Amino acid sequence: DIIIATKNGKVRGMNLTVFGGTVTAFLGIPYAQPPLGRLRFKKPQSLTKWSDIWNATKYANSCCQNIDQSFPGFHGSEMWNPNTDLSEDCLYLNVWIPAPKPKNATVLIWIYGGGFQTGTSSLHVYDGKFLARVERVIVVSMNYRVGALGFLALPGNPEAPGNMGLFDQQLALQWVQKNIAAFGGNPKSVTLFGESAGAASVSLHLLSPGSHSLFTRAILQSGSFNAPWAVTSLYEARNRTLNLAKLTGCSRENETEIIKCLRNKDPQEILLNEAFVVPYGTPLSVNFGPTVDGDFLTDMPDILLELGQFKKTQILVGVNKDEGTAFLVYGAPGFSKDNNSIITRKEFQEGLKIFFPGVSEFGKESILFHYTDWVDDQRPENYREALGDVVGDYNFICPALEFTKKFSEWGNNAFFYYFEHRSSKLPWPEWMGVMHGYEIEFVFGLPLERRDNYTKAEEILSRSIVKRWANFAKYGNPNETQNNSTSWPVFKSTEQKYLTLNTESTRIMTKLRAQQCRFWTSFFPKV
Amino acid sequence: IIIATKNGKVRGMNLTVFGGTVTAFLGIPYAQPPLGRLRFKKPQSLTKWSDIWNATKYANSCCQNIDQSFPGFHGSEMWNPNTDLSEDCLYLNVWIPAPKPKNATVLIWIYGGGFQTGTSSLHVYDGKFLARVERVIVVSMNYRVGALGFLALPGNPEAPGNMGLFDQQLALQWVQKNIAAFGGNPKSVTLFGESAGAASVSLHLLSPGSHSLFTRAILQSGSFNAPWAVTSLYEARNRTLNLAKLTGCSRENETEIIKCLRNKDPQEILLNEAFVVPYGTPLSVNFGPTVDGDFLTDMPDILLELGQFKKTQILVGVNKDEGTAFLVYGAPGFSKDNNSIITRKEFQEGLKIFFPGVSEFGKESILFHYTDWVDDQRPENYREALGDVVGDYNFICPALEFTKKFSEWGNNAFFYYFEHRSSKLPWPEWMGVMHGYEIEFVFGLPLERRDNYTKAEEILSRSIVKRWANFAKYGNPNETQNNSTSWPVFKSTEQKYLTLNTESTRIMTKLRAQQCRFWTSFFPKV
Ligand SMILES: CC[N+](C)(CC)CCC[n+]1c(-c2ccccc2)c2cc(N)ccc2c2ccc(N)cc21
Ligand SMILES: CC[N+](C)(CC)CCC[n+]1c(-c2ccccc2)c2cc(N)ccc2c2ccc(N)cc21
Ligand SMILES: *[C@@H]1O[C@H](CO)[C@@H](O[C@@H]2O[C@H](CO)[C@@H](O)[C@H](O)[C@H]2NC(C)=O)[C@H](O)[C@H]1NC(C)=O
Ligand SMILES: *[C@@H]1O[C@H](CO)[C@@H](O[C@@H]2O[C@H](CO)[C@@H](O)[C@H](O)[C@H]2NC(C)=O)[C@H](O)[C@H]1NC(C)=O
Ligand SMILES: *[C@@H]1O[C@H](CO)[C@@H](O[C@@H]2O[C@H](CO)[C@@H](O)[C@H](O)[C@H]2NC(C)=O)[C@H](O)[C@H]1NC(C)=O
Ligand SMILES: *[C@@H]1O[C@H](CO)[C@@H](O[C@@H]2O[C@H](CO)[C@@H](O)[C@H](O)[C@H]2NC(C)=O)[C@H](O)[C@H]1NC(C)=O
Ligand SMILES: *[C@@H]1O[C@H](CO)[C@@H](O)[C@H](O)[C@H]1NC(C)=O
Ligand SMILES: *[C@@H]1O[C@H](CO)[C@@H](O)[C@H](O)[C@H]1NC(C)=O
Ligand SMILES: *[C@@H]1O[C@H](CO)[C@@H](O)[C@H](O)[C@H]1NC(C)=O
Ligand SMILES: *[C@@H]1O[C@H](CO)[C@@H](O)[C@H](O)[C@H]1NC(C)=O
Ligand SMILES: *[C@@H]1O[C@H](CO)[C@@H](O)[C@H](O)[C@H]1NC(C)=O
Ligand SMILES: *[C@@H]1O[C@H](CO)[C@@H](O)[C@H](O)[C@H]1NC(C)=O
Ligand SMILES: *[C@@H]1O[C@H](CO)[C@@H](O)[C@H](O)[C@H]1NC(C)=O
Ligand SMILES: *[C@@H]1O[C@H](CO)[C@@H](O)[C@H](O)[C@H]1NC(C)=O
Ligand SMILES: [Cl-]
Ligand SMILES: [Cl-]
Ligand SMILES: [Cl-]
Ligand SMILES: [Cl-]
Repeated sequence: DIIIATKNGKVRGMNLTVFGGTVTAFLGIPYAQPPLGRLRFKKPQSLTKWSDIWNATKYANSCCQNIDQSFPGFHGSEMWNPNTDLSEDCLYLNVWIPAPKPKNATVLIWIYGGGFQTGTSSLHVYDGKFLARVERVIVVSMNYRVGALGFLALPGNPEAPGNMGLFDQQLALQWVQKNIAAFGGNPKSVTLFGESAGAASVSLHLLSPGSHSLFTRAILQSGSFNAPWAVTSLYEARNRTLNLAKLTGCSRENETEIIKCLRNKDPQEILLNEAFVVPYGTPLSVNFGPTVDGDFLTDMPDILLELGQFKKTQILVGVNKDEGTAFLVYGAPGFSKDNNSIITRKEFQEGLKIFFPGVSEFGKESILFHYTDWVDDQRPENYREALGDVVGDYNFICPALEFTKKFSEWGNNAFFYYFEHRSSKLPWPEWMGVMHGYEIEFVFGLPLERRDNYTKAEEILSRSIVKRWANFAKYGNPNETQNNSTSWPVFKSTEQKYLTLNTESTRIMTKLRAQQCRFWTSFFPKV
Repeated sequence: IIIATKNGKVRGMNLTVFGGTVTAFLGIPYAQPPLGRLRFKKPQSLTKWSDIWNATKYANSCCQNIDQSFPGFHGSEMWNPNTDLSEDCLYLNVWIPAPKPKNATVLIWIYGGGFQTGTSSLHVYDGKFLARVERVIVVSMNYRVGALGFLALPGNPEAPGNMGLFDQQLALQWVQKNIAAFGGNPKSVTLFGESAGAASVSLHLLSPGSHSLFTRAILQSGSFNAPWAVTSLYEARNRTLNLAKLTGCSRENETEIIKCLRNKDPQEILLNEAFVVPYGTPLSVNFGPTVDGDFLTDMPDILLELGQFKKTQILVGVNKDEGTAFLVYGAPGFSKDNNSIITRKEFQEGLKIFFPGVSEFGKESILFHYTDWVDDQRPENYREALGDVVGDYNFICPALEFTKKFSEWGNNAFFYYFEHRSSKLPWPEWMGVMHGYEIEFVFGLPLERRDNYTKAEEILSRSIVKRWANFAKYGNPNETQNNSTSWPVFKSTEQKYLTLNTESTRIMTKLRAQQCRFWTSFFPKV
């Protein structure tokens, strides 16, 4: 029968017959205790033992979220929505093993995104039944406490220290370091890879000293800690704890007695509050995310990066072509799913204070002027393409580019990619192009299947990036093959080579958006 | 050779040039000397003279302050007057081809000097070559400049402002009533100036009074929409009162203020014009054009947009290093004897000297816009940046913006781009094609081979002479030859212009569109 003896107990999975083969999927193994009762809003502890054999054979609890229903019934909005009922006992992990059980297969651990408030491992696209078989590697998947339950930070106080959600991952990565050799995995060749908050969490694990021995390499897909939304300042994050307690009716006597009120009230009672906690919110506001807790993160991430106090390893970071367009349909004026969404001049201007509330009028006019240099004016699609690039470069494109530039300075091979392919089955309209988060379908090898109505060009592309994603994990270079493939050069600060991922042609280019990103580096900080 | 004018007879020289000869009349009076009572007032028309004027010598130059920054340097004193200074300076010079032509087209030169210096008597302004090779008539002028030519008390005819501009207008009116007897068509007259005549010719397109004195215009590195061209009537009246207390003359009425100012000797007025502006720029026009109500109905930018101007052909153009001539006159780190490599800080200090009143946030905006280098290693790059932020904002962008709005009313605008640096340029090489050195090639000085001008500088000067003259005659700059690029018109959409260099002249599109887009659409906010 199919059972593996953990250093922790016994768990069994299933047979998933894939592509005409088989994989071993142990899905929903706990790596910590149910964080309710006497232990929530705090870091997780190591789980003791179970005597009954654990049936780790169905998607465990998605951790509680504020479920997005701004457009009910639509696929693309309900696609990222958790596939499992919500609660606080949510600290499980999925792991798919290629069958037959391998010898020292390279391990990959996916960190889901969602802006440190949403997201869950149980989603259909975060799944590695493909990656496990096509390249014969082990794929691990985790669920961490998201929102105010894993990122409520009272600095120094153990009862709510901060970045507990990031500590869930550190414990989840510790489980794989303890007992994945029983599954057949190589605890020495372990690659992190995430997206939009996982890529941000992947980068934060390059900083945390407690994780310097728990993985080998990193892959950052449209995310990094130097993004303006990744880490919030300490005495602004500690504040949004006090206003939360002020919100739930808790008057202060000291700073410790208050936490016990935070615990008594209901789970969804407090997630109702993750929207009012920040008054000047914006569609890219992280109301409760990572911060400087002194234990997980010694200082602000930009300081440790500049001083070079991070894990010296090889990374694979890249962005998509139209990251910013996903955030315009959630509040920006004149932007809808069922339009073509043309805008005039100042709906871009007022489309700036929605994303830049605390910026001077000179700052917004500087943003407007720099993104107004038209190649063709009377082109009506100008201002909507401009606003998408404004949100895209400020939040994901440049933060990933300059991170690699600074990471490359310390002498480790880094590779950058630019995803320009729009999937045919993307349910959102065409004006949003290659949208944020819709490249992971290719990363997990979904087009590799013929029954999802994916065209042949996309599956050749999916098999291409799955091969290099896997090759980088085992070897350190995301090479395709030799004697028929386009070489992926290393990114370094002087030439800044990056690889394009599309169906037309995988090209080598230099200095991605160097003219645009210079604004957000050399001028906008001075505004 | 002797002739007769409408107010007497002049007696002119003869100039043996190019083997041929050309007749000159240097120092003809076109206005009564504005001395004593008549100073600060518009020029009064001249009277008959019983004598017969001998126009055989360059007349005196108007009272001005000498550029003594570099004593002994030919480059700084090339623009200093060669005649003795006096207020009796409203004279004009005419050059006429031999034999006397039938109806030769006339070209009137307006000298520059920031409305503070300059004269017709400079060697760079010698028209004896233009009249010989093209058989055209070139007429030079002398107009009052400085306080004695542009003192502005708006409304009061004792000092109404723009008298220097009226000195020009009276000199044009002299041409259309005398040049027919000289051998030229009065109704085919072309105006060409440089950097203050270019701004003056640009102003003659706006004044209804001068609509009848010329046919077409030629602007060289200057326009009325330049930021230094026209002073607002507010501050222009401060500079008048600032000049009063500097000369101990602050009194009740402006009748009494001009009385003492009219009684004080000229250099007591001249030596104090550097203090009328508290925030003095190397391009600070102490006393220039004003919105007086007589020459300019209102501010010039509103007349260009509304459309009450003389509709005709123009020929505008600038050079690629217009701004570097002003960097050695106050900008720190820049100097004439040194490769003027500056740091980033010396670039910011230079910005404060040329942009005193604008924001700090605005100074960082013009900084960041001009640091997208083609090559980051280039140490020269910060030096070249300051040279163009003051070249575009002052000369390049206003000139391009002038023809764009001028041509939009159905007129034929022709834009050039003088790229060649003269081999005889007495200033160092880091300044490139400097502001005001197109004039040597416009007047045809390199054609006399007794000077150290390369052959590549003659055929350039010889070219520029024909096109300038043909534009005066036929309305467009043709050059009669098969192998020479036909200069197309400048319009708002495609924006074609012709560069002028020694190797060959090619045409380009939308000169410095990226840089001026910052000065057109972003700088007026900061
Ligand atoms: C589009 C869904 N996603 C999970 C795809 C992988 C990416 C997360 C995007 N994403 C979403 C978001 C948008 C729509 C639906 C669900 C979540 C979001 C939603 C709210 N209220 C507040 C902040 C964010 C947010 C903040 C930072 C980053 N970096 C990404 C973010
Ligand atoms: C002398 C050379 N020039 C007449 C070219 C033919 C150009 C005049 C440049 N030029 C000069 C200047 C600079 C150095 C030496 C002499 C004059 C100048 C000097 C002072 N104090 C104040 C204003 C200006 C000025 C103002 C506006 C414009 N548009 C040009 C100007
Ligand atoms: C699979 O690979 C792992 C690691 O790649 C091997 O384990 C050890 O790897 C280290 C590298 O740091 C070597 O120094 C050791 O010599 C390796 N072990 C041995 C016994 O040689 C491992 O051997 C491979 N095979 C299995 C079954 O794990
Ligand atoms: C990509 O390049 C790596 C080298 O960086 C190749 O790695 C070698 O792979 C073979 C087995 O395929 C190993 O025996 C070698 O030890 C590897 N070399 C190393 C680790 O330096 C890799 O094969 C390349 N990818 C492909 C598809 O050929
Ligand atoms: C006309 O305006 C000028 C400036 O606009 C006045 O002169 C000076 O302005 C500077 C501006 O920084 C001040 O620092 C000085 O204090 C001003 N001068 C004096 C004497 O206070 C000028 O005063 C104005 N004209 C009149 C007649 O007052
Ligand atoms: C061409 O260059 C020569 C020097 O190489 C100049 O010669 C000088 O000319 C001046 C007249 O301006 C005389 O006073 C000097 O005595 C000459 N020097 C020598 C060494 O002969 C010549 O003048 C230049 N050409 C022109 C037209 O000025
Ligand atoms: C599961 O798959 C394995 C490998 O293909 C096979 O040997 C086994 O018979 C299958 N069924 C069970 C119940 O293990
Ligand atoms: C703290 O939160 C309160 C809530 O309104 C408010 O004073 C402000 O947003 C924060 N103050 C500081 C100093 O961060
Ligand atoms: C797009 O549809 C929205 C729906 O409310 C509307 O507000 C907007 O004006 C439309 N844009 C157009 C028609 O360009
Ligand atoms: C010189 O001027 C005289 C008039 O005095 C004229 O007759 C003659 O043609 C001119 N040119 C010469 C002599 O070459
Ligand atoms: C005026 O100059 C002319 C030039 O030949 C000559 O008659 C004489 O030098 C002057 N005439 C008188 C009357 O002084
Ligand atoms: C100006 O003031 C003086 C002061 O004595 C006076 O005599 C003169 O008549 C006044 N002029 C006018 C025009 O008001
Ligand atoms: C250039 O000359 C000026 C003249 O004072 C000087 O201040 C400046 O430092 C010089 N530049 C260099 C690099 O020496
Ligand atoms: C330039 O214009 C005139 C008048 O229209 C014409 O006679 C002459 O041939 C033209 N020159 C060229 C080169 O076309
Ligand atoms: Cl008035
Ligand atoms: Cl001015
Ligand atoms: Cl008064
Ligand atoms: Cl010849």
